[PDB]
Formats: sequence, C-alpha cells, structure tokens
Amino acid sequence: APDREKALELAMAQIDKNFGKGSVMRLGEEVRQPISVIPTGSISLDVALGIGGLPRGRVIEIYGPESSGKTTVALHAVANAQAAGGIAAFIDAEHALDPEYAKKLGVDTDSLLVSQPDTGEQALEIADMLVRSGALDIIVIDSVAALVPRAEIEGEMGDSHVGLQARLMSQALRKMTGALNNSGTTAIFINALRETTTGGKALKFYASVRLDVRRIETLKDGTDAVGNRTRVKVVKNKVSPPFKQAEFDILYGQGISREGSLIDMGVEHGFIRKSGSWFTYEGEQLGQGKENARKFLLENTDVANEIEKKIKEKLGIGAV
Ligand SMILES: Nc1ncnc2c1ncn2[C@H]1C[C@H](O)[C@@H](COP(=O)(O)OP(=O)(O)OP(=O)(O)O)O1
Repeated sequence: APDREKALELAMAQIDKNFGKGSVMRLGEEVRQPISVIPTGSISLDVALGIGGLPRGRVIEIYGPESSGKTTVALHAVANAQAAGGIAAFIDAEHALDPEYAKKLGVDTDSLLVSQPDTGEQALEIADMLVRSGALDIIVIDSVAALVPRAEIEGEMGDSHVGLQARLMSQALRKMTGALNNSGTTAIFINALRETTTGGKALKFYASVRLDVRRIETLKDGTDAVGNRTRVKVVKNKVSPPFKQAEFDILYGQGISREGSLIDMGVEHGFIRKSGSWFTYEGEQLGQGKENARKFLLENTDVANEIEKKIKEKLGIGAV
C-alpha cells in the first residue's frame, strides 16, 4: 500500500499549500519559478540565490562583519532596481552612506529617498509608510543594530529595561512584511554583527532570504592594496534551495568586479582555462594573474561579453 515517493509528494504539497511554496524542498531541486528579482550586482550570488537576484516583495537580511561588503551589495541592488525604472529608499540610522561611492556602483543618488529617523520606532514606521505607497521597488534599512528604541534613546532609567529593541523589531516586521508583499517591495535590512544584534532575532524568522556576508581575502593581485574578496552564504532561502555559496571581488573605489566574476565563473564552468598561473579563453591569451586577466577583460570588452554570454547561457537564460 505504501509508496514512499508518491506519499512524500502528497505531503510536501500539503506542506507548501499550508505554509507557502518553499516551506519544504529537496536541496538538489532545480527551481523553475522565475520570480521578479533585483540582480545583486553579483552574478555568482545571483546564481547562488537560485533566482538571479533578490526576490521582490520580501524581507532580506544581509548580516556580517564590518567592511565585509554588505553595503556594497545593498547599493548595487538599489542601482539595479533604479535602472529598471524603480524607486528606492534608504532608511539611514548610521550616517555612514557615501553617495559619491554609491554613484560609482551606479546609483542615481539624486532620485534616492533618504531618511534619518529619530528613534527606532520612527525608522521602521517611516520605512513602513513608504513601503505601502506602492511606489518603491527596494528599501534599505542601514543598521538593524541602530534601531535603538525611543525609551533608550531618551534618557530612561535602568528599570523596566527590557529587550525592547527585539520586540520593536518583531512588531514592526509583523505588519510591514504583509505590506511588502502587497507592494512587491524588496526590503534589505543591513545587520552589522559586532540575538543577532538584539533585533536580528525576529528578522531571522521574517527574512525570506538571509545572506552571511564575510570578508575572506585582501585582493593583492601582486604585493599591494586593491580591494577585497567577499564570500556570501545564502544561509536561508525560502524561494530556492538554501545554503549555496558565492564569492566576488570588490575593488577599492569600485563595486563588485564584473570581469573578476567572469574570470571566476568562467573557470569553474569550463569556458575559460587556467593552464596553471596563466588564464586563456578559446585559445586567446588572457594574462598571468587574475588581475592581468581582469584587466584584459576590461580592455577587450568584445570578449567578456561573449563569455558573460556563454555563462549566461549555460546557467540562467530566458525562461517560460
Ligand atoms: N567610501 C568608500 N571608498 C572606497 N571603497 C569603499 C567605500 N566604501 C566601501 N568600499 C569598498 C571597499 C571595502 O573593502 C568594501 C566593504 O565596504 P562596505 O561595502 O561598506 O562593507 P560592509 O557592507 O561589509 O560594512 P558595513 O555594512 O558594516 O558598513 O567596500
């Protein structure tokens, strides 16, 4: 009478119908639900996400050590959303944003809404009023940790002191997430690990996607400062199989290196060969050293585009 596989499908099906698609999924599964996304500005990461970008209408958490590249990703997403004629908001509670760097990543700063809330309640509230207006594509909340409650900001006593920031962060998410769905606005919460920073407790359960951004190498190329190599881990992903990993280089002054990506992604995926030290493509000499090679692809843009193309084919191409 029992047939495991059939029995398992009928179960999973009900799991998803009861809790939403993605509630349960085989890891090796290959998803064919092309959702609307905002390219992360990181091809590898886009593929690692399984849907080629951050899903629209969801809460995304990008936590990690300082300098690890979080903000760069967030901003890159913001640019990608604007390019697609999307409106982006930035709830700043750290006062660290460098608009000049943001322009380099490609963001249209002049059209970017910016707010600097008085208290955490205000911040989330403001961001919430924005979201449910339907005009936004993406909204960014800089520093989960800086969402300090009003009662703490205003001189309040050491009594009645409670994990209010968590509650604040919990209550706030409860109502915004639904609004985000209706509006289809991606919500990135930058969490800078120094509960995952008190309020990160709730976010963990509300986030549809969670990215563990981490600094792993100091791009040297040769013996000198250029940038840093980041490593993101999709620890949570309610819209594709989770736990995938991506890596990319972020050069100083510049954002995520496209060419860097390509050379990387081209290699593992065969198209480009590293005979050992030297890099080559379709028998074309590229250069000794990821950098000489990187440079190559920046100069000879005719290559690189056919490569990005070859890679965009073997992986994520037009669907349905
Ligand atoms: N103002 C800037 N000028 C040049 N390079 C920058 C600047 N800001 C960021 N970068 C580049 C080089 C850094 O190694 C890399 C990481 O910075 P950021 O992208 O700000 O890291 P982060 O997102 O992990 O830290 P955090 O989110 O806690 O502020 O980004």
